[PDB]
Amino acid sequence: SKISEAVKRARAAFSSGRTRPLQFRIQQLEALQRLIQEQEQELVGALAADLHKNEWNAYYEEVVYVLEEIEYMIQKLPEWAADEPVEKTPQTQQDELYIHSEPLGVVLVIGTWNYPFNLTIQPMVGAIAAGNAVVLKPSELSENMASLLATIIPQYLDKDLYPVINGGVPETTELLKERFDHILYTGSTGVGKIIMTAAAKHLTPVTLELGGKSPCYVDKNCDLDVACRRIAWGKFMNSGQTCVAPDYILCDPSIQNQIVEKLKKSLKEFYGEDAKKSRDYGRIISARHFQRVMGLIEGQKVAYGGTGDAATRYIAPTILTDVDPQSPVMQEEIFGPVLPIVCVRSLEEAIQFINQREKPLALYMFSSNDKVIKKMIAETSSGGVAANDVIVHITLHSLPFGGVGNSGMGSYHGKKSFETFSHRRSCLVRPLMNDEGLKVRYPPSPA
Amino acid sequence: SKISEAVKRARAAFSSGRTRPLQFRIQQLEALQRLIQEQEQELVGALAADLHKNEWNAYYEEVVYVLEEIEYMIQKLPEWAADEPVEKTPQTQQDELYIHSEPLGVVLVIGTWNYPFNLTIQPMVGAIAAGNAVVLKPSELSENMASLLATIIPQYLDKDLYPVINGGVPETTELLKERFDHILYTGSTGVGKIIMTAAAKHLTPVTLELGGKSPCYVDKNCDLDVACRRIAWGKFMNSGQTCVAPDYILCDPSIQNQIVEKLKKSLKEFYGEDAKKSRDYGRIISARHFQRVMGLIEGQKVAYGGTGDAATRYIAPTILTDVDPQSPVMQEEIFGPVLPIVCVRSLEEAIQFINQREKPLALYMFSSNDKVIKKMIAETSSGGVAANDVIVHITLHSLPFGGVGNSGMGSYHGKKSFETFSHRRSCLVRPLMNDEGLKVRYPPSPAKMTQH
Ligand SMILES: *CCC(=O)c1ccccc1
Ligand SMILES: *CCC(=O)c1ccccc1
Ligand SMILES: [K+]
Ligand SMILES: [K+]
Ligand SMILES: [K+]
Ligand SMILES: [K+]
Repeated sequence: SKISEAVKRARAAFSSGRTRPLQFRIQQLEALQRLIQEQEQELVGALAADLHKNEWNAYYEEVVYVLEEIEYMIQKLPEWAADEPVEKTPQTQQDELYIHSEPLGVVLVIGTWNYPFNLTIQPMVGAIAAGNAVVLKPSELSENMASLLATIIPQYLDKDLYPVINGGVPETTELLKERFDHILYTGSTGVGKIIMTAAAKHLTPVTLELGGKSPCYVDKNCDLDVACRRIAWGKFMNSGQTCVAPDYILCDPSIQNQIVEKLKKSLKEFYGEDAKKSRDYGRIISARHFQRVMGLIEGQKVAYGGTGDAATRYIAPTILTDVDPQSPVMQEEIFGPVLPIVCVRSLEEAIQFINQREKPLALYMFSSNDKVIKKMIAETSSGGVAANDVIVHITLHSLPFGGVGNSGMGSYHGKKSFETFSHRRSCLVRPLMNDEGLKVRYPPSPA
Repeated sequence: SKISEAVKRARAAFSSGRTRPLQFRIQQLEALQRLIQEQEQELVGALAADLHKNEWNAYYEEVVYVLEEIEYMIQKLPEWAADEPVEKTPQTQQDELYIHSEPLGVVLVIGTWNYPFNLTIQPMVGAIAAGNAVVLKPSELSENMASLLATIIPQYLDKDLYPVINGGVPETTELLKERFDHILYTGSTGVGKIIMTAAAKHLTPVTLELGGKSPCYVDKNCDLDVACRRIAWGKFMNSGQTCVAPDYILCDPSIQNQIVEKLKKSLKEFYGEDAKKSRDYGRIISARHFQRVMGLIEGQKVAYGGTGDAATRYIAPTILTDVDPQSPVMQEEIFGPVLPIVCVRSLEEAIQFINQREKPLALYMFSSNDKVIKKMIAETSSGGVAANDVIVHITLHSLPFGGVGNSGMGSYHGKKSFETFSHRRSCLVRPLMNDEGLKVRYPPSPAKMTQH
């Protein structure tokens, strides 16, 4: 099949030794830098057509992070790839002890549709840096970006080492029968199970970046003008379609109306009276997701928004009040511009609420009390945490990005990408010289 | 069921918060140190009955490494558990950025039979240190150690947090239906697939310490006296039943006879003329495995040994020469005191030989040439590597132990155990004050574009 042949060529190219010299890997990363620069308009056009992004947010909410990653990895690659001496003991003073990093082989990156450039190429950057061949499967739901990458990736990168696999669910299923040395998947919790099950057939390690409802706790006595502007920004970017969007708010009932008012104020600053006319507001990816998100508004109290246009997949920025935690909008990851407010009567109740649910990819808290922040972190578990902001923690080179429990396993970004896509091999090198300190180990044992 | 209740109690005890303070973790670890001290004779007795171990090798080839791990983790725990500040950026200079470590919850450790104390308890030590409840499933093949641990673990450790699950494969299958937050499994490549598949149903991360044939390349130009003594020691300890035993030798045909000779020389110093009479030589674990290992001698050219005793499951230390790489003894992990010598014409043929097979848990090479060592490491892949010795690389606090490919995924020992059994959670904590610098990110975006 075309899939088998593509994987076979990538494997043969890897086994030839082509990717081992750092110079080769840097040449490929520099080719990706050129692709991003030369194809800027085409990348913007694809993201506009798929998700209703514009020239500015295509770059500053997505493409720029890929560039930052490439530049950082080129800079640090020689240091990261070096053999790493480790601590000795008195019995190992004459020995060499070190960690050797080496590629895994052929890595599969399965992209997702909501940041279809970042969530295909930023993982690929790390896997190239670690000296692997990298097969890419873009998501079919972001059709324009999938077609674009199929054209431009082989225009810039080694055609055998870094193939793009076209198609949808059937093609992904076929692809998952091939033997890889690592799979990174971004997407849903339920499909993550399917990936890990396919991986098990070949004992392939996985990085799974999955889902959940990222809670956003807002403390009673904090600056709500600042908090709500930050929350609105991260909730409503990409029309709510972000893995670490603050999915819902937990707050004391006494501040619910203040939160509604300040969210509305910020939404109007950001997108105007009619968000459908804002160049900065996105659209839902597909008809199925549009219907799904609209359905989550049914039965709810709408404090703002609550309308949509099916033809162009616009959903007005929507705020829901006094939400029942058992209702549909509180029983699945929203992935859309619908923000429910659930009342809780204390920090302790908020912590209980979070802990009774599955572990989220992100947990957020807004408070000017550092003790509240530390308590909530200490007593909960989530992939990552931001206090007094949203989103930003997954963009930093020094903070590995990943989930826990149903939000996933493993992590990447920066140095962690290099480690994730390498095997770190423990090495002991001894002199081949008779040693008297060793003789105690050999039989016969002493009485 | 008994299984469902044990897991339910462990989960509830974890949820009570009792494992979170370091004081409690250290107490439990100190309870294991007491167990090892107070139960010294009972442990030797179990290993003697299971594997024909004695008081010396029970300790220095197994139990001591658990003790060293406990002592090391107790001393380092506060540092390891501390929030870990990370590098800032100009944009985050006024924020706090750090990695927060926290337990995963309930960890399952599935033991194996060949080092049935170390390969049950050493993983447990790490999982305890990271603040988890830990359910243990010992291997039934080491029956005496399995029954001893079910008795003594609850005598020393918290009863609800650290239960022992009895039984064989049916019970392990039932146990694997329960929901854990991590599973560590030591055993076979085949069964690792089954474990990872069961784990997927709850998105449970796995550490799989699996198998393969660890090759041992011997350079023409090296000191064969020193080399072969080291090889013999690693190969024949525990009657060959070690995950990182040097499984087979690759050598130039011009040195095969010298290798046979020096191996024989060391075997006689170790165990005498008749290894059946040595208190230091083990026995095969089970009838099933005795029959399997003996089958691997069939149709082979025997240079030394080659006989066994079904009644005592003794297999004489056996060396095979000019072995066909396609023959049974070269097509499965031996896990027995049968050492095939496979001929190669060069280092380059050895590298290709190794690369055409599945990635082994350990790779060994004997050579006084630095360039030979560097090149073999550069051009192959294995869990870990030792040059000029065997076994010892998995006994050091600073060298994580684990496989790659069919030999496994993940690793543990020392700090790596703490990391493996924790979730490492990235945290950004910003001040909640107006920051002019953030306003760039808010819509509306600028209506004109500028250079990037
Ligand atoms: C899941 C990660 C994600 O959606 C993302 C990527 C890049 C920038 C922001 C968010
Ligand atoms: C697989 C690990 C193993 O058999 C071992 C443990 C401790 C010492 C030697 C070998
Ligand atoms: K309501
Ligand atoms: K001795
Ligand atoms: K630390
Ligand atoms: K602005």
